[PDB]
Amino acid sequence: AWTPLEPKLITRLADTVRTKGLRSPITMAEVEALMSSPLLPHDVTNLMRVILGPAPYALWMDAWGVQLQTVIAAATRDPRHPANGQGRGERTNLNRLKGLADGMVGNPQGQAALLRPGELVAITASALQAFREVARLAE
Amino acid sequence: PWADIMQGPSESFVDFANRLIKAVEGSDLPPSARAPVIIDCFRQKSQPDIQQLIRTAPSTLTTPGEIIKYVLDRQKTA
Amino acid sequence: PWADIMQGPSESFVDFANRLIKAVEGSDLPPSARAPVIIDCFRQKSQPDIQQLIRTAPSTLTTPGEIIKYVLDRQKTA
Amino acid sequence: AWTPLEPKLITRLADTVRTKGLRSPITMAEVEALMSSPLLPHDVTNLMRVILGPAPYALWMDAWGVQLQTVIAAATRDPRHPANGQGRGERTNLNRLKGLADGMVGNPQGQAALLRPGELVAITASALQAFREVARLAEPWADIMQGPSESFVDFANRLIKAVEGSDLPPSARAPVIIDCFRQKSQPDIQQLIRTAPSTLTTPGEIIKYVLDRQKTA
Amino acid sequence: AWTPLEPKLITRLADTVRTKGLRSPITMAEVEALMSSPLLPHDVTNLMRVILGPAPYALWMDAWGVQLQTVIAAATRDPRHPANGQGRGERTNLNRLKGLADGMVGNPQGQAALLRPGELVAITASALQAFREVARLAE
Amino acid sequence: AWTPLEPKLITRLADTVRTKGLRSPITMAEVEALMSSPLLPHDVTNLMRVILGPAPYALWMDAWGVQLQTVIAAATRDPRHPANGQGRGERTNLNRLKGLADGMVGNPQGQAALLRPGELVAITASALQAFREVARLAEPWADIMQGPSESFVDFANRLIKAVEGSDLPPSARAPVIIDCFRQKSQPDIQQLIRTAPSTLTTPGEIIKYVLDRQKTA
Amino acid sequence: PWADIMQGPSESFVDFANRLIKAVEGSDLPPSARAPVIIDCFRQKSQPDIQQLIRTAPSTLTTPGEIIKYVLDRQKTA
Amino acid sequence: AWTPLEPKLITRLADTVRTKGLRSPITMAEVEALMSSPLLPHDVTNLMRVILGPAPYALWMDAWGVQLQTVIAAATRDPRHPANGQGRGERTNLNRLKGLADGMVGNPQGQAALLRPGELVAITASALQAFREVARLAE
Amino acid sequence: PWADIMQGPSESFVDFANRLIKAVEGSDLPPSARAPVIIDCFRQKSQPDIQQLIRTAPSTLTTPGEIIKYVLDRQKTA
Amino acid sequence: AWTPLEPKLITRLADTVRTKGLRSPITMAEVEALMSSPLLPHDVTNLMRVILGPAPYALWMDAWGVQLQTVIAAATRDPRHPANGQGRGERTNLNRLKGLADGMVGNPQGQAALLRPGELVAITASALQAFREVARLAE
Repeated sequence: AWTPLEPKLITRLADTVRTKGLRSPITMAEVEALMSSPLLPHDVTNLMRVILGPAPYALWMDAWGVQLQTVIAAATRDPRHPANGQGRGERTNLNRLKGLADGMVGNPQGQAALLRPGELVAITASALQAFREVARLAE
Repeated sequence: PWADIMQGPSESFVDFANRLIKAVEGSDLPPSARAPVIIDCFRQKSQPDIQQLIRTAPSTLTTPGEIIKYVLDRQKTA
Repeated sequence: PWADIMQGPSESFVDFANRLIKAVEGSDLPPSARAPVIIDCFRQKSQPDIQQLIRTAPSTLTTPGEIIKYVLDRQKTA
Repeated sequence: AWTPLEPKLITRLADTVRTKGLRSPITMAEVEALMSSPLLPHDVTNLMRVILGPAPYALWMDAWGVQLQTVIAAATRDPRHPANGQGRGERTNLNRLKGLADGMVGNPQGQAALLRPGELVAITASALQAFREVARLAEPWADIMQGPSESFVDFANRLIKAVEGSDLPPSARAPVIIDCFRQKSQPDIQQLIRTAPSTLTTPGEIIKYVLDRQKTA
Repeated sequence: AWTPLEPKLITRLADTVRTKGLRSPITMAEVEALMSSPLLPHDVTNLMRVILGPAPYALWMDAWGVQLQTVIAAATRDPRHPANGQGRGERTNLNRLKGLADGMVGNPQGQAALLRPGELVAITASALQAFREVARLAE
Repeated sequence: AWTPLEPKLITRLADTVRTKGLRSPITMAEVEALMSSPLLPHDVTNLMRVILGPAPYALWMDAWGVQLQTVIAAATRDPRHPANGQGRGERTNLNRLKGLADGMVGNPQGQAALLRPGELVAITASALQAFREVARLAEPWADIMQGPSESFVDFANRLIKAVEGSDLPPSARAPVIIDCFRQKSQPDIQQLIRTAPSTLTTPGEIIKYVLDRQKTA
Repeated sequence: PWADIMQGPSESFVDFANRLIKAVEGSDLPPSARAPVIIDCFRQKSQPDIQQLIRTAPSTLTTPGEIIKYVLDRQKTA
Repeated sequence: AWTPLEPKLITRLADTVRTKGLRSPITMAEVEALMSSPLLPHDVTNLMRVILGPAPYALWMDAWGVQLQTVIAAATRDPRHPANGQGRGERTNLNRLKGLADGMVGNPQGQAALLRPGELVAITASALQAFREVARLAE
Repeated sequence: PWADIMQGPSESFVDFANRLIKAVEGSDLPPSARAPVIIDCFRQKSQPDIQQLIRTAPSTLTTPGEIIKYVLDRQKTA
Repeated sequence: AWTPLEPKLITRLADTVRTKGLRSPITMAEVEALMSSPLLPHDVTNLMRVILGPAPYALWMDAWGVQLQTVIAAATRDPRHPANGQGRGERTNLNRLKGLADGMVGNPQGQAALLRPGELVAITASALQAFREVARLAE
């Protein structure tokens, strides 16, 4: 069952990003805090939509896609990925990682249903690395 | 109005990009016409130093995020 | 001292690169830290004409040899 | 059956050659137009007599003879020439090409009777090449500088004109035009081309770059 | 059989380009008029040699080459090009499009012999787009 | 068994590069001399480390890598490379060419053990081409004029030097040198070349003619 | 009159050749006597610079067209 | 196997040519000395590039070509040339003499592989005669 | 003495040729060595105008009579 | 039987050539006079040796050879030459015309023996034309 993040925590994090900036160690610590439980693509996408401005959000979408593509290359380079399965029918496509696959587009409940925990942690680590890249790039 | 947005002589590029993307996405354009308009406004606005910086791009930039990343990399620190 | 090396107003770029690479390789840095330091010293030293020449590089230069080749190609003949 | 070319077209072509000259691309296009159907030696000879002056006509007769001789050497080097035949009795002599053979001297009807279509097209191509040679001969790139007040498109036009209308091989024009853009074209544009973050490997690309980043004045 | 364009029409078009410029709608209409029948590379090349100055002609050669290269990329991306054939032996090289192939260099008759109608219309559309680019660039 | 190059020869070559430069024909001849026997990656790497400065050494490492990559592309394009073998297990990776493979890093003896003679000659030719590129890069023909007081042999020397040490293709140097003799080389020699009863089709012939008929002064 | 035609001090050579060939072909000479007369008039008229240029011809010129080509090649550009 | 000439001898010969000139009997003796073993086209070409200035080098290239052409005329006038063979497949073209043939351009090892000793001695004698001509011509 | 014969500054060429052929044929040379000597004396004597006239001969002159004919044809009338 | 020309007439003709020159109509008339009877190659050769200087004599030898070669070309182009015969064994070689054939070298008696009257008149006309050429060339 999907539970959304508190809008109070999200508002506090957005104001933190607004006053301290993207690169301060306190901001990265707060992001790591709100990045503790494995989030669904819907959660991370809406979170970055709210806390980041338009141009940093575009940059972050780009960087997140690139990092997820590196993850999928490593996944096709190793059939023992915690997102993959043993047979070929469990291979994870980027539509399933970005939340674009069938039964997931716009629906967080179905998303949480079909996604694997390894998928969730890989998406989360990818999003964190992308946030780091964009923060280092913006300023 | 998006078509009246210019990058000021003293304004940074991320502020200009934020303002432009805001005004373009919060307008009456169809959703499928925002990215090309944002790109072509980056190219024709964004005072001639950044205009020439985008023009002389050895790679082809086909997304506002890629243009923003390229300009932020190769911008004249000042 | 490598961190005190500047490209003189009248000095050519190959002499500056020779002096800098000499002082960086004949110093107390680890072997795995010489190339990034040489690159970042090319970018911040090497008086602002060459600084802007390296900044506006449509390609990403990730090696001192590549930076030297690029600068030697596009340098202002004078 | 032989049909003469219209004297109206010939008069228009003669006035074109008179005003534009021998080497203009419009003149060469007009000549190619009036050189569309395979002409008999009589037709081409009278055409060049009318459109060309006396001295260019002498030069053209010389060049046409030389080109026809090269054609006849290639013909004796290959018995499968569209002007030749399979047996030795169809070998084509220069008297038959220049219209000097028996039954052809001064008579265009007999000419059209005995001549082959391959003969006609070979004569026509030879005459066209001879016209090109004489035009290039009848009327210096390394002395061209961009004046202090001259714009860059005028300088580029003048330089490309003088380089393409010269004695260089076709495969040596682009590098020469580039290296002349770089060393001529007074030091402001020289430094503008030198500090090009991209590598420009074509005169068109150099022209586009310079027109973009030029100092508006 | 190859028939050349009238030098009278070409002279009128050249004077139109000389007085009105490259970008006027009347000039583009006149070019579209003289671009009605599919032209051989020889025809378009001589036409642009006559109507355009030296520097616009260089620019136009560049642009025409680029557009023809895009066409050849689309052709290798689809074996059903009206310039291509079904087998691999009918694949169209840029030497055949620019008129540089064997049996075509300098000879318009042989050109008209070996060229396809799809080849002709593709060359013509490419030349028109290149003219538009150069006209937008010159002024 | 690996034998090192003499440090005496290397010291002499280093001083040659120091005094004559990288591009002199004597320096290239000396490099060809010390590039006679097929060298191991260790040998060539240390040789270029000693004879070249830091920045030319960086440039040379870049160029050597690029040329070796072209070689490996040709090798994967032909399974009959003298460095390759017949089966897929003998395919040569760039780690084996640059000396980075297993059992070779820092050890010249093991290097000489595992390397093939075809590998050695390919590495050597690649290094020579890279040296040529860097030498041409480390150190304008269309701006050369014959001074009012300068002799003609000095002008010809300067012009041929600047034309051959430039970015032109090899097949475009002679026509450019001729056409620069004709348009530069102040109008007395210009008219002397123009009024040549014979056709001069080579820079040497033009130089001989001008030296014969020049105005002694 | 063909025998009164001289190349003026300022006249070019192609104009002189045109005028001379016109006056010789539009005259009372037989057809078989025009080429030798045109050649010998090129040699004796055509002011002494071109006279010496034709005289010192390493090849033998036996046609008005060949003489015109040779002179146009080796003429003093001025 | 190809062995290059010593750059020390070449430097000494270059300084000899620089001080004594091209025509002194000591210079011709030194050239005959360094012209003792049959040289490959690469060797003689680089030697003349180093010891001669630019204009004498152009003159020498011309003269060497002319002398090699005379040699090839004598070779087609006699099938028993030490450079030729008995059959027609061993006839020696100027591309093989000037080092321009296939497998020889820029590569001295392949040059030494395919060349005949008669070819080498003919090239060497031709180069010596060309040097004599240019020396007699320069001063 | 044949090897001391020079063409004077004011002397014509036929007189010089007569004098030279006389002195060469009335000397101690073998009969098979007179023609080459006469040719090589025409080339090196015969003051530099005629020297250059013989040098720039598009054809190869291999006989004293042919050289005399060529020089008489293309000589500078004065 | 061979009879030599009078040295008195030859001396008078030589002085005529010395005072009037080679091209005067009186000189050509005198030469035509002494060219009346068909002369043997010996006679014409000695006559031109005496009346002409060294350089005109060289020119005349050249021109005489060329004209005799034209005559021999016309002779091989027509087997009915008054110098030729009907069979192939009477074909006249240039050694027989110039007096170089066997039994003729230096001997005027044998010359007069073996030569034909057509041969004599052809040699004489050739020598006259050569004299005209050289006279037109000398001045």
